[PDB]
Amino acid sequence: EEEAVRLYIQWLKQGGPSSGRPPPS
Repeated sequence: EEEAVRLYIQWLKQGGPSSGRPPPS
């Protein structure tokens, strides 16, 4: 369900969008 996105929520939590960082690297 949340998988394949859950990893990427970690990206959201690390300030991805805000910094311009690539999704789960």
